[PDB]
Amino acid sequence: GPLGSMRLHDFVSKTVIKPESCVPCGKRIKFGKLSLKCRDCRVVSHPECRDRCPLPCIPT
Ligand SMILES: [Zn+2]
Ligand SMILES: [Zn+2]
Repeated sequence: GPLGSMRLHDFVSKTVIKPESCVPCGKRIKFGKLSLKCRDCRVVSHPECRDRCPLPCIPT
């Protein structure tokens, strides 16, 4: 089977300043903690929950 690809997120490191909820695990990302936020969509997550973020990335 040949190689097809899926749109991945473009994660940038952002410090949590507002109330945030991790998309994969549903839990809150606490103040001052590092979070991964997609440049293209609304997806935000814990650094450790990164691989479980819903695919493909659909820019918002
Ligand atoms: Zn995305
Ligand atoms: Zn999480």
